[PDB]
Amino acid sequence: QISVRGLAGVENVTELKKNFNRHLHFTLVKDRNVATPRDYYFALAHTVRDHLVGRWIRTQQHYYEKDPKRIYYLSLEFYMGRTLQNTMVNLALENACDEATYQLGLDMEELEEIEEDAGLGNGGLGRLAACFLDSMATLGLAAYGYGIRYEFGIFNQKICGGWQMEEADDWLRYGNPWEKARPEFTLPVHFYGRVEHTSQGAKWVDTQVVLAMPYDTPVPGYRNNVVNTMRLWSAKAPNDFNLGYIQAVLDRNLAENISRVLYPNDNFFEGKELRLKQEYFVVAATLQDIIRRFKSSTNFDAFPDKVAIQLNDTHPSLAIPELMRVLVDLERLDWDKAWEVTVKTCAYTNHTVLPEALERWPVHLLETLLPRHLQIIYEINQRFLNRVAAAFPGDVDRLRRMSLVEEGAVKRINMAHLCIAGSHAVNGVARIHSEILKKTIFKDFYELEPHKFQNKTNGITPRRWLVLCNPGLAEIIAERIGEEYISDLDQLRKLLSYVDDEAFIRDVAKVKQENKLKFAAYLEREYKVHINPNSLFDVQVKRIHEYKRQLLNCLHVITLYNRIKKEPNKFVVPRTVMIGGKAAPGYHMAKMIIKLITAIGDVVNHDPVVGDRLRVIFLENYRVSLAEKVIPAADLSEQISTAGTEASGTGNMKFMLNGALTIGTMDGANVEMAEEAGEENFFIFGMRVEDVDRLDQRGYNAQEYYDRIPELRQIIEQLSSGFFSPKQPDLFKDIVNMLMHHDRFKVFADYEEYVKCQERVSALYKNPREWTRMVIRNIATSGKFSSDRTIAQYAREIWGVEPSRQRLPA
Amino acid sequence: QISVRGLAGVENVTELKKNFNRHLHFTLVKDRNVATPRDYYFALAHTVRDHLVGRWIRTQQHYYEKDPKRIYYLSLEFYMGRTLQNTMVNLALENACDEATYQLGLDMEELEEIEEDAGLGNGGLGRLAACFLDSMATLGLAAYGYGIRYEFGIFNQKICGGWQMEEADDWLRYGNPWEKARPEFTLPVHFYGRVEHTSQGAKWVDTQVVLAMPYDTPVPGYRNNVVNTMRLWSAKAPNDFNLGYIQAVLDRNLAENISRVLYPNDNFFEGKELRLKQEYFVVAATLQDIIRRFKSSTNFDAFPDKVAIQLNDTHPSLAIPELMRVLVDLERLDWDKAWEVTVKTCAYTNHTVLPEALERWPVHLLETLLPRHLQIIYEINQRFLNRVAAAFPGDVDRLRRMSLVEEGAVKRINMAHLCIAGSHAVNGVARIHSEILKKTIFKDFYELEPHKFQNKTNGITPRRWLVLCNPGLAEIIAERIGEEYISDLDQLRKLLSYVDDEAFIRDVAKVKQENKLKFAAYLEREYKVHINPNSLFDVQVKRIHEYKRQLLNCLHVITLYNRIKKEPNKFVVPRTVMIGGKAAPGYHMAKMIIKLITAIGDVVNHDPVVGDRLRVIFLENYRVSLAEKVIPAADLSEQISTAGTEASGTGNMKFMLNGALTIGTMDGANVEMAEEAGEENFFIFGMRVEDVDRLDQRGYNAQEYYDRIPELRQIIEQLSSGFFSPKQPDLFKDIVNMLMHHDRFKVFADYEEYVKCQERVSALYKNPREWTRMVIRNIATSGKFSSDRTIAQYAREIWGVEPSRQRLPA
Ligand SMILES: O=C(O)c1ccc2cc(-c3n[nH]c([C@@H]4O[C@H](CO)[C@@H](O)[C@H](O)[C@H]4O)n3)ccc2c1
Ligand SMILES: O=C(O)c1ccc2cc(-c3n[nH]c([C@@H]4O[C@H](CO)[C@@H](O)[C@H](O)[C@H]4O)n3)ccc2c1
Ligand SMILES: *Cc1c(COP(=O)(O)O)cnc(C)c1O
Ligand SMILES: *Cc1c(COP(=O)(O)O)cnc(C)c1O
Repeated sequence: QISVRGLAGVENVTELKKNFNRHLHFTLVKDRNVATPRDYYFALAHTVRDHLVGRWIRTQQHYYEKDPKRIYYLSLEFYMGRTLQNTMVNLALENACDEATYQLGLDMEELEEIEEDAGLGNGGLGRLAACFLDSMATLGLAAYGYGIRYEFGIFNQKICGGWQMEEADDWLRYGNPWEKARPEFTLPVHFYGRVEHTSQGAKWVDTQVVLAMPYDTPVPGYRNNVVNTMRLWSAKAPNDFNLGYIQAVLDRNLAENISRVLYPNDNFFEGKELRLKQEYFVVAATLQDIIRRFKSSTNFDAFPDKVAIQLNDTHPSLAIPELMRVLVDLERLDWDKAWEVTVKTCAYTNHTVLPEALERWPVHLLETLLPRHLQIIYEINQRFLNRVAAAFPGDVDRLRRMSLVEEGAVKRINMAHLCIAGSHAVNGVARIHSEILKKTIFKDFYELEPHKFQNKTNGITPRRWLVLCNPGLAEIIAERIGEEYISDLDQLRKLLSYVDDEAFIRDVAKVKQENKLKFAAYLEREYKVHINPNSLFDVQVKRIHEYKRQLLNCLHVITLYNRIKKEPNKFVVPRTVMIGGKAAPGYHMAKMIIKLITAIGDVVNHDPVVGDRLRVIFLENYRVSLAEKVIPAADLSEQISTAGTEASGTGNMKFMLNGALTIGTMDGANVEMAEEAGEENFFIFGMRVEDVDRLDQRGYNAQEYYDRIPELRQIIEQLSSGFFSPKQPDLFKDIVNMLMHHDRFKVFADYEEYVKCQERVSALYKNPREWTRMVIRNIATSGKFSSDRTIAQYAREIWGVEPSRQRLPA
Repeated sequence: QISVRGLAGVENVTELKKNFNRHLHFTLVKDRNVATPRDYYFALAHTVRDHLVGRWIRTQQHYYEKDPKRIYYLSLEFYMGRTLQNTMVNLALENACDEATYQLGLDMEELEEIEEDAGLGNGGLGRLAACFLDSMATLGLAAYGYGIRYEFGIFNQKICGGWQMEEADDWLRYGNPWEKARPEFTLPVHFYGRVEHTSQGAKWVDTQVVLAMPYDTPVPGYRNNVVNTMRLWSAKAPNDFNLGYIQAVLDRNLAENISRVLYPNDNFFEGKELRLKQEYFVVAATLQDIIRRFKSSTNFDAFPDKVAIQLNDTHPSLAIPELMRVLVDLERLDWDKAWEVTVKTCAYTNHTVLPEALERWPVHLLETLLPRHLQIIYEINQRFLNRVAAAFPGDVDRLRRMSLVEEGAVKRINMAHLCIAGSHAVNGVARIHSEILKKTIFKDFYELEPHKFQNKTNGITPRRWLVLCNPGLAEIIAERIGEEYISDLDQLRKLLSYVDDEAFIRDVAKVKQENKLKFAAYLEREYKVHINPNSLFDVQVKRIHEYKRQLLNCLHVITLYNRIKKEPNKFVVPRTVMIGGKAAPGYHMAKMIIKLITAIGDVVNHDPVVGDRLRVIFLENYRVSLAEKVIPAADLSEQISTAGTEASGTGNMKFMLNGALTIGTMDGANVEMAEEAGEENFFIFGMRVEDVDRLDQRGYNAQEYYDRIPELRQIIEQLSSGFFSPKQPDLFKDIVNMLMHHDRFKVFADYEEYVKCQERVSALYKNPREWTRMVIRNIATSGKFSSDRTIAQYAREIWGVEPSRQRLPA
């Protein structure tokens, strides 16, 4: 049908049909009389999987023969979403599979909707890992993602009476056709025990053993026949575990709970023992696998020439002392040599500066669970502080600030300090964030070792986030500038030559309108809600957190409602305001924010005077597959975190690539997006980082804003008095009290500029031609935000390897 | 190579090779450079599985179209063993697969040894269910086996310092290629709650729900292209289960524990709540599936014309009140009509008379777990006793003896009484056992309803238990009388015409000698033990239980040792005495018996005066795959239970078919085996049932035997004084005390006759020609003990269906 989806040749279509029928019969054990739609989905998935396996085997053989430096990306989260369509895109099979299934009397889009998201992450951090795997394969790097195969991923969100309810995400219930269990590479992981000191050195003895069983998932690159591996570990009890008899077998569940469930926190450190076990489990299994692969080509001097380990925040920070443990205790390297190898092998990426997100583990927990690792950490600390003291003699407060060990009621280990000490490179994830690291939280470390500190601005894969989710846009671009941009996104700059082309302007606007109609129809069918598709689609989708300021958006929505009620017969640009995202189950204020959004919706959506001029919709169960539907349909992207809090953001980039304009603060990657597009093509408002600092020095007093802004005062009175909760008048008192007295994120301070800026958005939307010209200027300058650019920078500047766009043979 | 293994045609061999390579590449994702032997096993299993699926689909379609009466065999145990070789035998693929694998450079026998036993039973009861499934498919019955998919089957037995240690049987660790998950037929099962009485009738409300997910395994018939289904249920928590958040997800394990592990008891009722949950789980899921299939062809009058439910002991006895519950509470049938349907649908097979094996559930457990079922049981009881009182007016003691409710400190439900009341047929499993049922434990029931009571003597499948495990014997038989006997075992009678044929005598003896050499070599390789293969192989393999009298065998072994020590330079027929079997983990005396056997071995096997004249070997981890190796190698089969205790036995039959002579009591099916072969061709000894009864009336006094038999007294003194446990002199005091004062199974009473009978065995073994002639007379008359004969009798006399040997089209 459309060119970017590839060729549907007669021989390919015939072969796919015959393999589809083969899998239906032999793999699924069904015929066409009893087959369900889910059976047809599986028959297609197995058919497509067959095209991966030859390439997967050949890729891994190629790495064995050439022995390149291997890159190991360690993460507690990989937010993969669905695999079927992405695999077809990367193998150039989409049109052929569409035709094959069409000839069999089936609709491939319907079959795609049956697949479960692999929801093994919380949001941006986990999704970044997934984009990165795609880019590493597309750039021909010998890369492996290592994580945990959680039985239950991020919870499914239901809304009941306007409140979030959680249910378990039993994503493996029907099977996962993409993974391959590799029980033969099962490895032991040790916990508890104690340390014995012999004449041979230290020995970690009397431990409890849990087995780590790997499951491998293929990661195809874009049309280059490279298929890399994501290896995820699952916890298994040994067969003699606890071995009355029946209880001993039932108690195997205690060991196997390590891989049972993803902790559903975003930017919040809980400090639970089970989480620490997960972190060690992934590190310990991964490092043994790394060392095994290294030996199967004594001389650990070459280890950093053959191995790079990238730590995705501090969650796998135990890799540093575990590598030391293996090299010193088991391989018998001297301490100094082991440390040289460790530092040259490891690099650390920081993804947040929020104090509540930083991992600080109590010493008593580490002492019980990982006694040898605690000894190694103390020795690392003593040697590190010896260097600090030599560089800054007499600066005793610096020694306490830089220590890996924090004093207090409970002593804790600061895992970020450990990562900096044991890594040859430390990076932030957007220019402003990397600068904040050097100026504030890691200032002392930057002064000791300035050469370590780098920036690597985040990116997104244009395969999933343009070609897959928005084929109509991909196609109209390809008609003008060809297909090369899909693996070289900088080529989108060529679209600046079409900003005054009437045909291109029309086509850009038509694709958006089609995506809006398709999304409006999705909302009616799956959720029985009716929206005006000629309205401006104003979208804020991301996890619910005070720093992301969904509350500021709520204040604007109420403002627009109150303005309509005051002058009902005045024209206003119609909007559909859509907010979605999950709250962590223990985060009370986040749950109250969800309830506020649905309560505003209950009033606004049923007021006959408003009509279809304003609708407020809470999008339930926001996840990767829903992002693929709503992002292409958006007109306005809300990126409104308090300056200095969103380390980068990546949703911002997805919206830019898909033809939405951005309203946002000068935070994270928003700064660089505005720089690339031109500030005149971005709706920038609010305090800069420097203005937030100036308010903090004087002291933030929310009452001042309340006193001076009548429109704001009206909203707070409506919230307090029960206007949005008539049956429960005090329902929102916690929200009002927080805004008025304890607001760390200064919602009222940006209210006036935000509302004024929103008025400018409305003004531009009334001139469709000029709106669309501005959109073109955004799409055309989005090239920098390809994760292919990001990964090429990590490769050259951190890992010491050269990317390649060359194809392996088919 | 050998004819009974089928044809190896060039086209078949070529096709198997190409599919093997296809599965290695696409299914397993390996090439020949990295493939392990386990990978080759899986590639072969998938290749053979492909030949089943066309037949499986066609068989189930055929039943849908013809709508025959369906037979549902309900069991808590299916002791299947390995599937690969059995599948090849039943599809006539064995020689073709041997050739195909040979051409690929692989040894198929080595690959067969990689497969795990499906150990989902304890012993005879579970294995009988497996033989029965094979016979039902071979006889073309529309039959389904329904059970539980235990995650952990019967434990793996290790012997450490002569003691049994248990380890978990993690049989699913590498995957099971034979099963197919059917998550689409998942059904809810209810527990706890309470009963509400409305004007519409009773309602069971406020229940906890567990989901039952079915896994289907194909059951191929012998060369008839019929493939039936074994459906096993696995427990799953619903997604809203317990829905802080993390603990709620972890606590899903409480529901899922229902299918976690097989209770490892043989003939011993423990009475644990988890076991009751297992029993209801299997019944409730199965009955819904049955009713669904019945409706998918209001009128339950035809239900018993389309459905038969066979209850394998009382373990699924809750099927009776569950069927009543569904018909009365949900379908709104009147009680009397529902009862008529239930009785005509259900039939009960009893497999034991031991008092400690009979299920008697406390009322307080049923009241909490299954409150509606308890109400229905009480109503069944009241109506049943009303009939008893009308038939035997004034007989108040009969009313108390026959009640389903037993009075006492704790009130209990007698599940056997429930099964008799609610079934149209009740059978025992050997003639003597069925007679015991009518004369003793069910005498009252027999007097009320004599027409209900039947016999169905047990059998074994000649596919697994001759063709598969002893191809050399199958072949030499086929050379004389053709292949038809494999599905018509009565044809073995034709071998009586060869009892004086010198060539046949030679061949029978040669096959035994080959099997003995092969087994002697297996023992050296896997267990580092050396045996004389010219010795008489004296074998007792079965679960360890006081009633089976492994202790009587021990007394004979010590007797032979003491006789050698007394006259070292006298000739004695050399023996290798092999004893194997598992003890239930909580059964202390059974564990002590294992320790005694290994302790006797420690003395006997290292005495230089004995030499290779006597060896005592404990065969570790006895299970179906070990039975297939040792049974063909045996000369003497030990079947020495106290008369009246072994309901049938089936190991006895396996040994008879494979060319061993039997030493045994007139117990269970031993009576019928002796009748078929002629008493002159059997080594019968000991008390008959009537003699045991006479001793019980006078009172058993073990001291009398001790006082009168010097050889017995010497053994007891050796045990007591520490001769077999020099480091721990009192180790065996519990055994001595039991034998002398509390022996329910009268070991000393059969000692003299047993030893004398063993002397006659030795005498015959010295004349190989006459030994072999007697063997031929046993093999030739073993036809009655085919499970095909057993199943044909159930079909005609209980289920009301006609067996068929006709082939479905290929
Ligand atoms: O469960 C926990 O203990 C825990 C603790 C901290 C956590 C921090 C994060 C986390 N830190 N930074 C992040 C996000 O990472 C993205 C990719 O670079 C950034 O675009 C985004 O601005 C940032 O908020 N997520 C996620 C889960 C966590 C879970
Ligand atoms: O775990 C329990 O509660 C429990 C209770 C009773 C049990 C009884 C048996 C059981 N009863 N009879 C049997 C065996 O069934 C075979 C097939 O008909 C007979 O050949 C054999 O003589 C008999 O002992 N096993 C098995 C497991 C049990 C488990
Ligand atoms: C991209 C993405 C995120 C991150 O969005 P931000 O606006 O950068 O927080 C979160 N969740 C999902 C499902 C995503 O696809
Ligand atoms: C046949 C068999 C049994 C039953 O043997 P009996 O001697 O009848 O108790 C027990 N276990 C296994 C593994 C079997 O094959």
